[PDB]
Amino acid sequence: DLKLPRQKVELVAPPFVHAHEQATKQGPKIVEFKLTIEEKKVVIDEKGTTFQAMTFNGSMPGPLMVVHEGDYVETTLVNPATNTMPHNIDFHSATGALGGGALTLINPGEQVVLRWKATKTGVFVYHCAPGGPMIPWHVVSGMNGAVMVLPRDGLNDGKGHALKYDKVYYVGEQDMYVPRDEKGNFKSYDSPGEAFTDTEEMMKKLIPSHVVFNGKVGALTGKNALTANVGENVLIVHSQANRDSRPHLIGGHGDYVWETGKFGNAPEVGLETWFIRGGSAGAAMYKFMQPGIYAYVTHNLIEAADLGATAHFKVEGKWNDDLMTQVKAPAEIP
Amino acid sequence: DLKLPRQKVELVAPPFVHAHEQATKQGPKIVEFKLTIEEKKVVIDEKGTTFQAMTFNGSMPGPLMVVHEGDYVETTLVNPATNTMPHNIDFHSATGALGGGALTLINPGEQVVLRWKATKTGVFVYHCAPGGPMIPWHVVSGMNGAVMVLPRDGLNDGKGHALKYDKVYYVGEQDMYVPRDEKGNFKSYDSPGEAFTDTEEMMKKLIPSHVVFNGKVGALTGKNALTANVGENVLIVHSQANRDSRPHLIGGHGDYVWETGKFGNAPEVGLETWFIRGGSAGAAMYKFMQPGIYAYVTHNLIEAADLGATAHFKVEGKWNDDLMTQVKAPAEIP
Amino acid sequence: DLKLPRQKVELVAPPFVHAHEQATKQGPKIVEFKLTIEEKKVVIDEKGTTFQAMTFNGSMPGPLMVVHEGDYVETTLVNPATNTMPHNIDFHSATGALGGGALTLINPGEQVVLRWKATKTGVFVYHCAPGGPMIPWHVVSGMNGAVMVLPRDGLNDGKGHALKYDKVYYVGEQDMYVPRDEKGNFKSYDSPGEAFTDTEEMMKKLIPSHVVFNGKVGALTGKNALTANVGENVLIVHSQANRDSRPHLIGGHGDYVWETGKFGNAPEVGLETWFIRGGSAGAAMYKFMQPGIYAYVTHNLIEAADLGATAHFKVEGKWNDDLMTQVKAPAEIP
Ligand SMILES: OC[C@H]1O[C@](O)(CO)[C@@H](O)[C@@H]1O
Ligand SMILES: OC[C@H]1O[C@](O)(CO)[C@@H](O)[C@@H]1O
Ligand SMILES: OC[C@H]1O[C@](O)(CO)[C@@H](O)[C@@H]1O
Ligand SMILES: [Cu+2]
Ligand SMILES: [Cu+2]
Ligand SMILES: [Cu+2]
Ligand SMILES: [Cu+2]
Ligand SMILES: [Cu+2]
Ligand SMILES: [Cu+2]
Repeated sequence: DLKLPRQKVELVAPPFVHAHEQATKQGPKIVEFKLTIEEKKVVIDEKGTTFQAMTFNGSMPGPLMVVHEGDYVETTLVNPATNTMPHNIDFHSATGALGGGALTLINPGEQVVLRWKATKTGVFVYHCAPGGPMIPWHVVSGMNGAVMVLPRDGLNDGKGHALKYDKVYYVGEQDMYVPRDEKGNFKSYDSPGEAFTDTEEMMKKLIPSHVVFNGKVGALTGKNALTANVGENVLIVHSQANRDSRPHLIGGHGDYVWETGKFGNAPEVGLETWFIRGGSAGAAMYKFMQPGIYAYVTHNLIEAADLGATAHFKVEGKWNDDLMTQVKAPAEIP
Repeated sequence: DLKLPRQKVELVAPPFVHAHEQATKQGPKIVEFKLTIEEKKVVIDEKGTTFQAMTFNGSMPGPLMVVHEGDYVETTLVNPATNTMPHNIDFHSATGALGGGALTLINPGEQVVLRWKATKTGVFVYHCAPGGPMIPWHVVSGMNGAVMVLPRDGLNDGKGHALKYDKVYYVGEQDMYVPRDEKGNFKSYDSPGEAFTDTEEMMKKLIPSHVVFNGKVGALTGKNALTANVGENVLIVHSQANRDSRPHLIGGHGDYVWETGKFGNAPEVGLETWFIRGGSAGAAMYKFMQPGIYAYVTHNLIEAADLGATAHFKVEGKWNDDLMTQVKAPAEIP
Repeated sequence: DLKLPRQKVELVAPPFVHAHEQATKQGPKIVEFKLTIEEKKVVIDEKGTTFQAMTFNGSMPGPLMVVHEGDYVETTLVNPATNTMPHNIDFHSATGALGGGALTLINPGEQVVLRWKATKTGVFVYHCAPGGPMIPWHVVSGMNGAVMVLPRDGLNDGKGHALKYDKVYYVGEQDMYVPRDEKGNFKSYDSPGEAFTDTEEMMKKLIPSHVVFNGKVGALTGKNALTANVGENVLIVHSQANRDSRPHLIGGHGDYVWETGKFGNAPEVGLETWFIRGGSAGAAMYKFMQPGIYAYVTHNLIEAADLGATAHFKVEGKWNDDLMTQVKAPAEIP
């Protein structure tokens, strides 16, 4: 019945974001996405700890989907027969049927096609939610991502002025619960099912073993640091499907921040640290002013430095001595 | 000295809310409430775990009190001789004397009458606070509720438009700390006093055993699911007197949300998940658009699914295929 | 190159704040501060528990620095040879070089001079951040404080009206991690280095042993209670460099609150409880209306009453029976 043009999107793995328009002259379309579920054992830290992950499209987080207000988002969710568990998808951006979860439960070997109208603007979590205790377990195993629903006129500052980003990154934060043996080493498991009992026991104690960005300690560092140049306005979408976070750009700010993540609200300005409620996505824009290394963290510094939740930006450009300068280098106290 | 009309309220148990006006032509009144404290052993989960509760009016949470700005709230607090402990009441809505706590300490067999002027609008916690370590213990044993102070012109959107709810529910969330024995089973105690040492030891470790709505796992499900019809605007007041929460309506949104809970501030719009600071009440309005089951959770999904913090709505009406549709039911992958 | 007038500040220990102007006719200056690092063993509770602290200027928190928008803040950071560790300073108010940390690493026996331009208004954390796992450890050992960057026109309500405070207090909240021995007593250590292994093991479990204001249980009580008179507008700056908090003034309100702490945003009004994200400072103003004792807490009441996080105000003036009155003192139930 719905006679609108169809547009396919080629999703890309986080922290990158598929190409899209901010402000657009397009009217509503049916925007087509495919997500293929993958259960897989992965390495989550530099010590070689393994983890029974379950993912949309092979990544933690799942990829960012980007549409505009009033689009219809038509997702083909695929659960190949090489997986062991049923799965589904719930979009916090969608209205009805538990966000879609009640319409998308698929066994291994099945696929389903869900469409929802993007009536709410902002960034939103999506996640698997099979039912009952499986809900938290699938989410904390990695089955969560986000979708961005942009206004057709692009983003604004709440005072009539356009905010336009030069690039966007998606940082998905994952709380992980890896049990330890008697002597204190992390355990490894042969299947998600085998990991479940120990993993649920730990989950209910509410303390993660690892808190990571992009699926792994150090994922967004080194060759895979985020990048910018002085003068570029960067949008950083941050999601956390299960547990609170407090993002902070070390050496920078949130120039414009939607911590509750919803573009019908004006951004806050000039923040040091913002707050992502567990079960949500938020977004912050910053115009880089100084070159060099930045760390992007959750500002529980124990989780940042010790449990995995640090990304880097490497920023090119000219140092601004007006903004900051080392007046006297380290020297012996007189 | 205060020569204003008096109005009695018949309180009703949560999640229901006593009848009241939103916008009103009444001027200030003395609104009379009675709260009778009850210490009692209750069952908190479907396994039969027991808990030494202490309550206002027999319920967790205590009942919602509703008045208007500039009313005087006159509460008769009763501590029958069948209780074992002193108790008092502190209203976060009130000014002075530790919210009233310093004027309301009553031993078993006593009652006291406190009046406070409702000079601040919003939803607010009330709770017992005897002194010292008894403060957290009485609160986490159940001795907390909330009061709503409405503007005389009713609620507004911050842009000049009335928001009127068709019904209101009060969801009180309770963090509970039930110790376990050596073999791992929850303990039972003969009195609140007998429970105290083990319970305080656990409390100080900051991890609840249970996180429940309306006093029990599953309280707001089944016959006691919350209800609505498509087209109804529902206000959901959420309180948490001791510990943060992140409410979320699965399949819906917060159309208008006061997460800090205070009507002198405009609501935020179109939220997925909001945040109730421990020690506060907040409120969210949603106009239902789709029929069916919704879950209302804290979106730490471990606490929602595994520790008790899930309510349901059952919503009647016509399915809207424009907003969401199952384009293709589950089928074998081609 | 920077040819502006220089002004020295004499810092004062928290919770007091060095003298400053709110609205000012001064233009930009170079405002000079000195911070001298002190590692020291201190007592943190009334039981005599000790703690290996590391501090700016000898205090937890470090002292509040106050400047105006567009000032240049020139800090001489001194690490005397009587300390054991390298240290640095990162200002969340500053732009570049990890907030200054990348320009200020100093060994014992060294000092360094950093200048940054105060381009963002609000209250902000500063803290040590040497690198890697040392970052959280130095912060949770006490090496954090805050800086306030005021608009040159002073504070406003977002509706065109000046807010002027009669006094300001700085409450620095510290999460502390003191390990216990087998029999359950807190451990004591001979040096910060000796404390590190046990302390890091505990840190990674994310549960503090103590949560204190001004460095110690009960620091802001008794002779050192905070004070006010009825009619005085008091600004309370609250910081937490590592972990969330939920401030609340028991018996009062936050009349005007910047919980994210940044003066480019309007305050919220009439709050019961607000939220300080770990890694940030926020601020609340209240005009006292009633005399007597108030408690200022984090409203996780377990942390407030049992882990250390309670301050008092003692307020002088006349009781207002219109706002609150004890209609009937405790009496036998009829
Ligand atoms: O940026 C979004 C905000 O901007 C406005 O459209 C103009 O102030 C508001 O109505 C909205 O909340
Ligand atoms: O809804 C409450 C809000 O609405 C207004 O009255 C009009 O914008 C504001 O002054 C207030 O903060
Ligand atoms: O108080 C700060 C706020 O006040 C205003 O200047 C006037 O409403 C806003 O532009 C700013 O966000
Ligand atoms: Cu799944
Ligand atoms: Cu969800
Ligand atoms: Cu009590
Ligand atoms: Cu309280
Ligand atoms: Cu240091
Ligand atoms: Cu920092």
